[PDB]
Amino acid sequence: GSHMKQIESAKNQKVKDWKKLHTKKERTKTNTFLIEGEHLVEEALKSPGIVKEILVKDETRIPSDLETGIQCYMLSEDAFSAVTETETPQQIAAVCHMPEEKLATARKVLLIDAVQDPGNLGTMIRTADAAGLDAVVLGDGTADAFNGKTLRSAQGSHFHIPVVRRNLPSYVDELKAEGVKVYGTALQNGAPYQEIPQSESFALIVGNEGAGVDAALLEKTDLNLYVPLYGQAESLNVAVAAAILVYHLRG
Amino acid sequence: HMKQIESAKNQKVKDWKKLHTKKERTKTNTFLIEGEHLVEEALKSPGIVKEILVKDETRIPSDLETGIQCYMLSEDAFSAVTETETPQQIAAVCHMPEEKLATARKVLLIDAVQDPGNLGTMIRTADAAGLDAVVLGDGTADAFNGKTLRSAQGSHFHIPVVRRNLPSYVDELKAEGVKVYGTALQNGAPYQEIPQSESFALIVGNEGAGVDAALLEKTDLNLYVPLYGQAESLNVAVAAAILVYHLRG
Repeated sequence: GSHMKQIESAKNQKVKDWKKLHTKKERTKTNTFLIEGEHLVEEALKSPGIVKEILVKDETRIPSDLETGIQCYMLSEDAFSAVTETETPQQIAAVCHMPEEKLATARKVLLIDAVQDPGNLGTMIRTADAAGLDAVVLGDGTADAFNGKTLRSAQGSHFHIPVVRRNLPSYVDELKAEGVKVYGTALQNGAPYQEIPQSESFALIVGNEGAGVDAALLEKTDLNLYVPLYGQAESLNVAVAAAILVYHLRG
Repeated sequence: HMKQIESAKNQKVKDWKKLHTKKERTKTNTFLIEGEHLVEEALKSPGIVKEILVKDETRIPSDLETGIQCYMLSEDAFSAVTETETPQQIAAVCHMPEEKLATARKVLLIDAVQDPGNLGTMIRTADAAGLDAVVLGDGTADAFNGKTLRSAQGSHFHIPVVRRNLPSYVDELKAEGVKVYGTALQNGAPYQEIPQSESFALIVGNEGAGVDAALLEKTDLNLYVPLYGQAESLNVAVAAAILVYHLRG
């Protein structure tokens, strides 16, 4: 049989184009992004229509039973490195389409106010995915969701739920206009989460570890809730706290 | 009185360095923590800190417990001792926690979790929820490694973190009237379905295998966090946190 397509050189226009996925401009242009790692790729392959191209240095790494519309390329080490740009050695990468957005219709959403840690951000995305939320909305100041650490941390949830960027204050206004109840994560003027009833439509705002949700944003909330601290711990990890709240509201 | 240590080859420096491995910790029944936050917390629990290590005399706390021995080290010696690449101005050697458990009515049982980050998160969560203790089953990763200690943010000095054989320990808990919950789908309902009880013991397992099957047979009831969306799974610590707070009330 004929061999798979090969790309020997880092100067190849496909390679340069792939390398560009590290820029915000090319991701915005294409609504695609680059992923690395066997499990991420596997997760992507589970989601219909997500994977566009697959890159490997070795044919043994090619996943079994691939859909026919997927183009696979075998790359040289130089070419593979050029694309991935990762110290930690990788054997497979892929280019993926972002999931269908549907923001206007979203009625169960997680709003993230300026979370900087990739680990926390990834955990939040994964949790939103697990709880079956409509979308994850990132406020100004929040870290890029498509950075390698976040992608890795999210373990494939990027393939399932839309993760978009909006101005939180404006988005809240829009949500309120549509009748979605808005909850803020805060102690001040907040109630312990267990006292709160479940809601069919909701938007939960979560914030960073130090400052927390912005004060001007908290004023726009219908209600505020929190996870009570019973022991000596100063605080709960924000993603962990977010998970408890999201799942509670969801019931 | 305070002592100064100049050489990296000094026996104490070698022994402090040895604290980063589990065998030394087990042998000496002590462990090493780095950074102001961890030391501050450790200091708040009376009798825990044995030695204080600093490079600057002014970093030594103003009112330390009398039994604490202070050491001012050189930059080279300090660097030798510490595992964090990031710059630190203080380190401490602490006594390992007492294994005996005075009270065990609300506890978290961890079955073979290996990730230090997860373990740390679980410890921190247990502290926040006000549980009596965190019990580590045979096979679980060491709670006193640097990663877990950092991850827990000082929680180790707020809650007893001990080791027990889960199967035998569960029997003991049942004998005492403590209800035992298993985190699992089989015969389990969504956690929302489960009512609170005065006392509880939640068993959480690792991601690959979950709670051991033999262990699951012992439980009174099983519960889980449903996966409504397409995510493969929830992070074990995150799931544990949801269940712990649920049972806590």
